[PDB]
Amino acid sequence: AGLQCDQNGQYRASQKDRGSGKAFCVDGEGRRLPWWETEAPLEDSQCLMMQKFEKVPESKVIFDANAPVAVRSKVPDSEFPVMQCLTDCTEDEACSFFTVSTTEPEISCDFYAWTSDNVACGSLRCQVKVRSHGQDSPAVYLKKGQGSTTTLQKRFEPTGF
Repeated sequence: AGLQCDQNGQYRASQKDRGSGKAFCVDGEGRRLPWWETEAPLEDSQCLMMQKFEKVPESKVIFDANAPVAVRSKVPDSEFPVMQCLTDCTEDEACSFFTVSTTEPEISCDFYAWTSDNVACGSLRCQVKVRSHGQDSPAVYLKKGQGSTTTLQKRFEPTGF
């Protein structure tokens, strides 16, 4: 079905989707990314950062208008409210809760570094409870972590081993 297969037997992490002009950018498997970007330069580097996210959390209960915006809130002063704020937290650590405030007069990118907890837990009977940061038009995104994290005056490095 196309899917723009590069060299080296390797799958490209960006596809100019010719079905309607979209830009879908999955990695080398078949696990979809539920969003849209049509008529925009979404190459590999603009999605290799976008691959480094958990997309939509559990949208069950949003509640607790407390524990405020931890560091900053930059407005999107360009023609892309997501791709401008894409680098703006990933060229930093601790940008865990992240959303574009899509209210009507102005727009701004939200930044929660970290909170106290996001869970109240073979201990399999256990799942995450992240969304407790407001009820409005913005929809939160998650950094997905996995490299060079920091939280509550305690740095962390991927030492491996």
